[PDB]
Amino acid sequence: GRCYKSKPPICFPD
Repeated sequence: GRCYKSKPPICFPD
């Protein structure tokens, strides 16, 4: 559920 609004947007399935 960890999503970072960046480029590229890094999202961990947590």
